[PDB]
Amino acid sequence: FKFGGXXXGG
Repeated sequence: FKFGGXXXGG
């Protein structure tokens, strides 16, 4: 996952 302030793990 990814959003405007980061993420990871898909």
